[PDB]
Amino acid sequence: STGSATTTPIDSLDDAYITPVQIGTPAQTLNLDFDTGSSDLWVFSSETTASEVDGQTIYTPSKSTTAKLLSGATWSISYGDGSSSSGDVYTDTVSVGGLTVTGQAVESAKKVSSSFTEDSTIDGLLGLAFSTLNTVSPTQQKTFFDNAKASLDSPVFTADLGYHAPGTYNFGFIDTTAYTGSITYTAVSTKQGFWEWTSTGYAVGSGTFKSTSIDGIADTGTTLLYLPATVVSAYWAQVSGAKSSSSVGGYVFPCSATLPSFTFGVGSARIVIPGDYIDFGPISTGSSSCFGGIQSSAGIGINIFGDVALKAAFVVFNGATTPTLGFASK
Repeated sequence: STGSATTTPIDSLDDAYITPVQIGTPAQTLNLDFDTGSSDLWVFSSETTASEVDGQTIYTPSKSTTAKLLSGATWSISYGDGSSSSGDVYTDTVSVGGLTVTGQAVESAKKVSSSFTEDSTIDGLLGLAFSTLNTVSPTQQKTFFDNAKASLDSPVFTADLGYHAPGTYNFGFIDTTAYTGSITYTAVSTKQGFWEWTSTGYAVGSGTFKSTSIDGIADTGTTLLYLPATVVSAYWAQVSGAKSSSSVGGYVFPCSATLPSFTFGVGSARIVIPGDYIDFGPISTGSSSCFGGIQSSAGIGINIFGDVALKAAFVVFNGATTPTLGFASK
């Protein structure tokens, strides 16, 4: 089997992407944030504290004839950005772009933190990291991809995120029309439960490539590119007027400035992030100070190849017995 779904930016800045997901019988369609950095499929629901729901579409398990309470199960998650949610668990039928999993754990939120309430466009998350990170207790549950894997034509999914435009998540096949050149595959460590890999280096604009190992995660659920402070400093030093603002919480730059591209290495291959992808607009409405899309990972404890990086590539998440990641230009 295969599936194919369009993913759409939630706003004009590509702060996140939402993909429609059918849950239950009859189908209830929710727009979920596909997150290769986590491993829980959780949704706003009829069980979510009323004051914490503000425009989201909810899953109502009592209206699904295929929903079954996962008795005794609870879940609770905290994300790198400080947000969190928790609740109980049902199993139900979940379909993405034509691909159907029966008995998928659907984690129903009883509580969500303010950032989730305040974002009316995201109805939940669909985790695509390794199932070892799943927070359901007492019995850890599998991701949608893990459940689908054996049925797929090939045990892979691909992320093809758009710049200021829709893109595509595919399951079970590689669309050879969706990228240029070849796909370069690189080793993955699953030891922390992430799609963790090692970039071979970077270049800033037309500068020479610096060969240096950068360990990080391919994370569709993180907006920006977070890299070591040395790398980030070298980038922003090429932007006139850029500075790191402690009050804002990262590098900002005058919108009148031209942003250089940023190149990262995948083996001997190179992915070029165009300068425009690194512009995240005014820090506040009407401000001439713009927020940068490449920021320091210092104090995150890991480097994160978030959407800024991934949207410059066609990315293969290969769930073969020994997982790997593939990157192509597009």
